[PDB]
Amino acid sequence: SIFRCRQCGQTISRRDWLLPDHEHVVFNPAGMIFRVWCFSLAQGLRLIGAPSGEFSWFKGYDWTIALCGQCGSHLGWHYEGGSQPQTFFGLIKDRLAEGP
Ligand SMILES: O=C1CC[C@]2(CC(c3ccc(Cl)cc3Cl)=NO2)C(=O)N1
Ligand SMILES: [Zn+2]
Repeated sequence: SIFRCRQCGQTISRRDWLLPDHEHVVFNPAGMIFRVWCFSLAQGLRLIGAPSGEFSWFKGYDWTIALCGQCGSHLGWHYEGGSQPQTFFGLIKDRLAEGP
C-alpha cells in the first residue's frame, strides 16, 4: 500500500497515487533501461536542478531528477509544464519497496 525508498526506508508514495498504463519501460541516452511507474503524487524526494525537455519520454513534459530526500538515491523524475495533468512523478519501480 505504501512505497518507501528501497535503500533507506524514506516514505515516497502510495499504490492509491498510481496514474495510468502506470508502467512505462524506457531507455535513456546511456542505454540504461528503467521500468517507470507514474504517480500523481510523491513526498520525501529532493528535486535537483531546473526542468529540461531534452530526451523527455513524455511528450510536452520537462523533467527534474528526483533523489530520495533522505539517502540521495536516484528514485526517478518529476515531470512539469504539460497538460492533463500539468505535473506527475516517474519513479523507478525497482528502487522502491512496497508494504504496510
Ligand atoms: O524523461 C527522461 C528523464 C531523464 C533522461 C534524460 C537523460 C540525459 C539527458 C541529458 C544528458 Cl546530457 C544526459 C542524460 Cl543521461 N537521462 O535520462 C531521459 O532519457 N528521459
Ligand atoms: Zn532513500
